[PDB]
Amino acid sequence: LSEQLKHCNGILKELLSKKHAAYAWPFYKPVDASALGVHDYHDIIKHPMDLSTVKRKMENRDYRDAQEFAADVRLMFSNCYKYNPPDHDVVAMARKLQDVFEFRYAKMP
Ligand SMILES: CCNC(=O)[C@H](C)[C@@H]1N=C(c2ccc(Cl)cc2)c2ccc(OC)cc2-n2c(C)nnc21
Ligand SMILES: C[C@H](O)COC[C@H](C)O
Ligand SMILES: [Cl-]
Repeated sequence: LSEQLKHCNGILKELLSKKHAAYAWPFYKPVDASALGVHDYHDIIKHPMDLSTVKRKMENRDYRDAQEFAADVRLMFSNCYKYNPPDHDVVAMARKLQDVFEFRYAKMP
């Protein structure tokens, strides 16, 4: 990994850590639309994303730079904001996790 990608990996590890689990947990694995009963999810969300997918991509060296990584993390949040009403509990969780993400991403070397 490049130096900037190492910082990205550090952020990813933090997003997945116990420190943030109270609001990060919905983002750990791909949304299971059937399990959640949200039978319109894949009509609304054309490009699903979640932290396990970002992690696999990082491990496989799929991201060529920090910008590509950030676009995926942001896509994950955006999907949450697109599908759910803005007053929803899961949206509040997304906003909190995104605050953690954006502030640390801003500290990129
Ligand atoms: C109909 C209610 N809305 C949903 O079920 C969402 C599709 C779902 N809500 C939730 C959700 C709803 C309420 C609370 Cl307090 C936390 C998460 C959700 C739950 C589990 C999960 O993976 C295991 C992913 C979730 N998620 C993400 C991420 N983005 N949207 C959701
Ligand atoms: C809550 C907004 O959707 C994302 O805000 C990011 C800011 C760094 O908290
Ligand atoms: Cl972006």
